[PDB]
Amino acid sequence: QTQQLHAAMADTFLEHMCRLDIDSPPITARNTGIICTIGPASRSVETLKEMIKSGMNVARLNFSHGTHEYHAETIKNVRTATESFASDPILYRPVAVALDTKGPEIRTGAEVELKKGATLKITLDNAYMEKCDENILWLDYKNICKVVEVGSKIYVDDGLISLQVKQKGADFLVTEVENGGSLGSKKGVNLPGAAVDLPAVSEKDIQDLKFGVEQDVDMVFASFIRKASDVHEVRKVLGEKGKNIKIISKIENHEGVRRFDEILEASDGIMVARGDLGIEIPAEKVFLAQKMMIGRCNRAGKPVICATQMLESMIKKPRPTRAEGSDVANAVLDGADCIMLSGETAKGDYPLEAVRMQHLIAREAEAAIYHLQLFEELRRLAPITSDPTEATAVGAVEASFKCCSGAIIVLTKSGRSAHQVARYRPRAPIIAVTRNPQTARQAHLYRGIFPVLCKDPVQEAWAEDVDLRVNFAMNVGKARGFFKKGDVVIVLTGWRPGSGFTNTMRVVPVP
Amino acid sequence: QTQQLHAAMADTFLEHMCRLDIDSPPITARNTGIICTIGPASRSVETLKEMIKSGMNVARLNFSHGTHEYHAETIKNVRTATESFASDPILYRPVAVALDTKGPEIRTGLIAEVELKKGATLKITLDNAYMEKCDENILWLDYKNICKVVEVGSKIYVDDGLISLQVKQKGADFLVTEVENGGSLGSKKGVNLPGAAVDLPAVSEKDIQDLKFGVEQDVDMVFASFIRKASDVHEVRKVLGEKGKNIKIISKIENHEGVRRFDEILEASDGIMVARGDLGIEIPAEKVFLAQKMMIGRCNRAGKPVICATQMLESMIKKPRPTRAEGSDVANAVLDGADCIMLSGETAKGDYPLEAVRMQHLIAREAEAAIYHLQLFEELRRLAPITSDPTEATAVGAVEASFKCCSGAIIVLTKSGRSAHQVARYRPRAPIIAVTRNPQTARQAHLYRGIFPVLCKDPVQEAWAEDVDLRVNFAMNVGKARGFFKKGDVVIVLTGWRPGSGFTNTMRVVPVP
Amino acid sequence: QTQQLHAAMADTFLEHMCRLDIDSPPITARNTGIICTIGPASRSVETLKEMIKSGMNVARLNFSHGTHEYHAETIKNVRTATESFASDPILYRPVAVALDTKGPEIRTGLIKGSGTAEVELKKGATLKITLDNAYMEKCDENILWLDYKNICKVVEVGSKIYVDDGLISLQVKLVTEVENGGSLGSKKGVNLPGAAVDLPAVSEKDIQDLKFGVEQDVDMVFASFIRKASDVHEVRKVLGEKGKNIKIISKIENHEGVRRFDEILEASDGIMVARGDLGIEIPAEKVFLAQKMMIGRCNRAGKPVICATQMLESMIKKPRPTRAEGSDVANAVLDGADCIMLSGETAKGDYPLEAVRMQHLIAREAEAAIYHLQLFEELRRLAPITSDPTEATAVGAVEASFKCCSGAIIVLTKSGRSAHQVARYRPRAPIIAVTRNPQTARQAHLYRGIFPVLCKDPVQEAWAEDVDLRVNFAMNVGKARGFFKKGDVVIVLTGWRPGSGFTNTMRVVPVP
Ligand SMILES: O=P(O)(O)OC[C@H]1O[C@](O)(COP(=O)(O)O)[C@@H](O)[C@@H]1O
Ligand SMILES: O=P(O)(O)OC[C@H]1O[C@](O)(COP(=O)(O)O)[C@@H](O)[C@@H]1O
Ligand SMILES: O=P(O)(O)OC[C@H]1O[C@](O)(COP(=O)(O)O)[C@@H](O)[C@@H]1O
Ligand SMILES: Cn1cc(C(=O)c2cccc(Cl)c2Cl)cc1C(N)=O
Ligand SMILES: Cn1cc(C(=O)c2cccc(Cl)c2Cl)cc1C(N)=O
Ligand SMILES: Cn1cc(C(=O)c2cccc(Cl)c2Cl)cc1C(N)=O
Repeated sequence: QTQQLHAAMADTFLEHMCRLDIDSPPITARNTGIICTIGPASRSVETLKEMIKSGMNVARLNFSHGTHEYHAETIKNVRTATESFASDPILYRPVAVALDTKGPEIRTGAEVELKKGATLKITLDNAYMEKCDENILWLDYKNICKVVEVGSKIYVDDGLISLQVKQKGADFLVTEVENGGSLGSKKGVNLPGAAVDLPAVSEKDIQDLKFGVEQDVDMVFASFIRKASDVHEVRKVLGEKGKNIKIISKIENHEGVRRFDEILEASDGIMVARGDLGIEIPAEKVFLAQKMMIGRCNRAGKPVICATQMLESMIKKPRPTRAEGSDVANAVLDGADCIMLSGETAKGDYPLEAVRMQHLIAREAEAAIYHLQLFEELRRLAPITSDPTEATAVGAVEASFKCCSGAIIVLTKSGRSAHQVARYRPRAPIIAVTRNPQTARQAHLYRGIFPVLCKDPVQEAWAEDVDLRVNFAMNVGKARGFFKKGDVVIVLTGWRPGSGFTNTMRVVPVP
Repeated sequence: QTQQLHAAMADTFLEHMCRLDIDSPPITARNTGIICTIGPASRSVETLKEMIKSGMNVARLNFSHGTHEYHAETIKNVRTATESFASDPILYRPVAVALDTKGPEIRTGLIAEVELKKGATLKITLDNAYMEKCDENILWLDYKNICKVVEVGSKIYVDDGLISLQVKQKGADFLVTEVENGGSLGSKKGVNLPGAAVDLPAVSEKDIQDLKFGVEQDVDMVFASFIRKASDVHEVRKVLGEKGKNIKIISKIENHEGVRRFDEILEASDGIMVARGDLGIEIPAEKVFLAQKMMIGRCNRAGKPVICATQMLESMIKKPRPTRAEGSDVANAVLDGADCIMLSGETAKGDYPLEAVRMQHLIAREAEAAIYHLQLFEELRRLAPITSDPTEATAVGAVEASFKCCSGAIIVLTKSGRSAHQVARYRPRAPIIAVTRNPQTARQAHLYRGIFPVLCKDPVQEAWAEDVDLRVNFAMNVGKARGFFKKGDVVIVLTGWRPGSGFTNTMRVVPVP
Repeated sequence: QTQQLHAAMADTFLEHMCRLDIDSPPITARNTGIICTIGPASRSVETLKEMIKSGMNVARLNFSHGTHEYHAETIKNVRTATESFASDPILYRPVAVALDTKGPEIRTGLIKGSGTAEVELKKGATLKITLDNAYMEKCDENILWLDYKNICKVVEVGSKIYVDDGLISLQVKLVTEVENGGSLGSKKGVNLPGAAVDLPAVSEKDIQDLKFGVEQDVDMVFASFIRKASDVHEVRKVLGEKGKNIKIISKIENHEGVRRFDEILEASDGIMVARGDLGIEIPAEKVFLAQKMMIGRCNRAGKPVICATQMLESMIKKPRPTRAEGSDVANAVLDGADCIMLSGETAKGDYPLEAVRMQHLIAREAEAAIYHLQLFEELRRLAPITSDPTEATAVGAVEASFKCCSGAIIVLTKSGRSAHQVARYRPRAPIIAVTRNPQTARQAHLYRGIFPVLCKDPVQEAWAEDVDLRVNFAMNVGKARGFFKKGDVVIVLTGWRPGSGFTNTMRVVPVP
């Protein structure tokens, strides 16, 4: 059989694992979104066209480096490459734009070798900003000594250098060098366990967010989110003009993990930013934090992105390591809506191969999901409500499993009716048909959603305009190989025009 | 607080049982069909009007005794009482007519009675000179293949298992038997042969005659007696012909053979009666429950109606309240998954027939709310096959949707019954309001748990979309008047894409106006 | 293909039901207790010997009828028939004695002077219930007397008054309307379901009867109409020091008792679902809710539950039961009732040995039909994770007994306790409880699974010899009763030192 359907019939989680078959081929549809960071290796129109063809859904722009001119030129080239496929709306793929903020930073003020088990004093004394050595160190954070206790740890430069504070004061701390390594200039400082009172948006962040509103970006990946106030501050900065732009909170430290629930409720989605998280928490604990956040986002129905070092060896090599193949599969198996590439697409030698590998692994892992347990648990956990769209969404997903459907076709203006289908995790691809260009770009955040942008003019009778939109989605799935003529599909629509009225589920053969 | 909703939220079967609460009131919907047997206690037009008000759905006619003229007058009385409520279509309840066959039987001859002594020796003859010479030593019976179908050491029961026998010696013409249980041996008494593959025909010559008579009398269904194998149901269907092609055949499972060959019988039938009366005569009386829960579960799994039957409320023949065993039996049958429950002597000949119908209605309604729907609905789709039928996928989608929004009802437009029947096998908590213009469809829909059939008598509109909207709004009126929901509750609506039967593919989540 | 093991291997509850097989025979062991009420039909030592053989575990004495002399002579005859098998301790079956109390009953007077005279009542007639005590022996068709003096002080006009197991229904318009007629007899139960009857918990008759129970060495008390936890505490304090080891089973018989169930159960030693009175006090259609609630909560708490009343009611006059009756017995066992009961079927009926036998047969077929895979998983999950070694041993023993499909679980016990802890996890395997305490042996019949054996062998001086003597005694019992043969595998529960509270040892042994 195909698409692990023998494993799909299994009575237990263990027997499901036992029946996983490498000779069982998957369907064409790949459900997990792929976020690629664009930099020097993948910035040209020519490379970006191939990036789309290899399977990029979201172009991430990291505002830790680079000016507004560099980033606008990148955004222009993304759109140039995307709109070159716009002549055929049947085969057109919407490509999202994401702004990743720099965030609040703690920085040090040429290599000095710290001895393993020596005395290093931190200072706030401003004349030692060019005078950093093995005895004296300066930081740009001014409230360091209040948020750090006696015996608290201080990490410098990606956690390569670890200090531990022996005596606390007001203008100073005196530490002990626990992990050594060479100390340098302008290097990142992390504080594990602490509740850092640095602002939610920096002064750079505010200008960069406003630039996001100008450049019509679809989502904000917001760095170092510690609490619900922080999301609300990003939201306030985005204003009324940026109010449909999704805020994806990056969970990057202990405080963010501990306050996950208030952050999730305030945000439009989550990034497991494992890079900084693995600097701030113990590296053996990052998987616990990953599975927790993915689980709870699956429970809430909000997007979750797994990020950082997923195919890290692909920067230099054309094949990944076996850890890396396993990381991508297990993130998709956990339930991550999106998977991310950073230096793999931004600076490395094989960006096209890394996108391809993420596409190949995800499709293979989506087939291996135990939907029998998963649909049972998601139903049980989600409450009894009186929203008609929610009842329609769960009925559609139920119907799709009963007929082993080719797709669930959903008409949507804002995204939501399709978002509500996606949260019950069907096997069948969700074709979200929309006239709204931002909705089509934002749908890549949600597992299972295959967004199509309908460019056909509005028909004169409303029921006919709905049928035309359903037909357009019939034509897409036939041309992308999702289904053929006479395959049974699920069709979701509503009773009147406008958002909020999806109430109608139809089971139809493809004409 | 209501309809056992706290118990419904429980994570285990045990905690579900622990949370069952006597101060948690059920909804006014009662889902289980009540089949009342009509006889001398309930026959008049006046009494039958009260029977429908008390909650009768199916009037059962037992063709074991009584002339065709007598039975047709019963049927006419049923229909007169039923049609007295037709002036209010919103309040009108459809009433089915059922024909229960006599079946083939083995009878004794003529003695006037004698005395069978316990531990003594008796002799069976097929010799027709001893036909009217039955005594305490010699017994005649009317089934000539009896020596072929029993072996040595096997049991023979006489007079509803009052007298037990055991054959010690057998011949080609005759049997020699020791008396196991003593008792009064009378004339023309029933004979059961436990464990025997009896070769009595599917349809007897009296049964042939009565089956064509039901076609003439327009009966909705047939309760066919003593069904042992697939070819037996085919014979019933053959005898009914194309004139009776829409009449439902419910097989009565009455012996060991019918129980053992259950899967082929079920596949050939429209539904199954657990005919416990004769079943406990033929099989040991402590094994009836095993056969009850087997047949109910398989019928549930197949999606075909199952009737629980015989002595459900027995003491109510003489008494106005049932016993505690009787209360429990009706409850646990509904909990097992029986689509219909039956009354025999309680409504045929007993002193309190209205109280018996009212008691089955009160017990079923309570037991329907105590169903653990969470485990049941989970198990029902897990055992359901993946097929490409649009209606089947719509049905399960509708039931899923109904649990998610705790809907007042699932409103189904149906021509032949079938779309509403497909909903019914997934066991929703919500009542299934089946709207039909077909009168028989409305009558036969009482066979399936959950279904509340309404017969629309408003004429066909010219625009079919308006005719669909009229029938949906009619079903809204019914549930409002019967207390199923009120304005602004959310219900599930099932329609199809074109007129005609077989096209139910549209599920809508709709506010009550 | 035996014991419904095809059914046992099902992955769902529905498929377990589908696989239930009439040609799959059960084991010889019957786990559910049978309590028989002894009256005129079962009184004689002759009938009582055949009761024990047909499967009686507990003799119930109903003190709503009869004098203390009648009951003492009944008790003596129970003990004569029980001790007539004491000569071989391998084949001796311990028989418990239960006292069922009268309680706060309301009863009618005598029809025309006698207990056995009956009048006929018709639907729509009128009869006047009076309170003056001259009419206490000349009750007829017109005038009735009842002993509760505060009858007018609680009820209203339009309230329903039920006489003789709810069969005669009246309605106060006291001048009443006969809602439901039938046969009216002498000294019949009266119910007032609307009323808040302020009759005392333990009446003066109850005190004399409870005193008598202490003097006659009864094993348990079935206490009538328990409303609240302080009713249980009142019976406990009436029994005192002298009756401290007598178990208190609280009969739940009205609406208040159901409502305050959790506080009753924590105070009691066990529960009776007293369905007869319960079905008049609450709507009869709600009895099964109340039955399954109580059986479920008692299974969850590990305390005994008895299903009682009209389980085989037609067998008072018939040698076979109705289809409802066979279903009720099965479903009560399937629900999880530790004991089943017969009342008038064994007390006064024409076929009393056939009722005991029919309960034995149905229960044994139903015990095979238990979906053990779901049940044990649910009982484990709802068990607290505790620091008690005895609880860990018992649950390991049950788990081990499922894995080897065990012939028995052999448990040495002083007080009953270690064997009770096995019983609450519901194994398929019979629990052979070996004890030297004879009261423990009688009281163990309250718990599903437990086959109690009384060791009459003297104490060996080395303690490990004495332990192995009791283990091999139990081994001989199941060999003699056909529970297992030689080479079959049993579970043995013992402890690390003598005295109660130290069971920590689970052994998986071949039968020698
Ligand atoms: O997901 P959203 O934003 O509610 O959009 C769903 C809406 O789309 C429709 O199917 C089509 O509406 P339009 O004709 O306005 O596009 C509505 O009937 C339904 O309410
Ligand atoms: O249950 P059945 O017999 O398939 O009938 C269901 C049919 O009822 C309808 O909803 C209405 O059909 P009619 O207008 O022919 O009565 C159809 O669209 C659907 O196919
Ligand atoms: O169930 P109880 O009363 O705790 O009895 C179990 C006790 O019985 C024994 O198995 C045997 O002890 P005795 O030798 O004192 O009878 C103990 O090891 C164990 O503590
Ligand atoms: C093969 N596989 C399948 C799964 C799931 O489908 C699954 C994933 C998340 C939640 C829930 Cl509830 C489920 Cl069931 C996991 C694995 C794995 N990690 O090995
Ligand atoms: C309270 N109760 C609830 C049920 C069921 O819902 C049920 C019935 C049949 C199959 C399946 Cl799978 C289920 Cl879950 C049974 C009882 C009972 N017999 O006591
Ligand atoms: C056949 N049957 C099996 C059972 C049980 O085993 C069972 C009983 C009580 C609790 C739990 Cl949790 C379970 Cl699983 C019930 C029936 C029935 N009532 O029909």
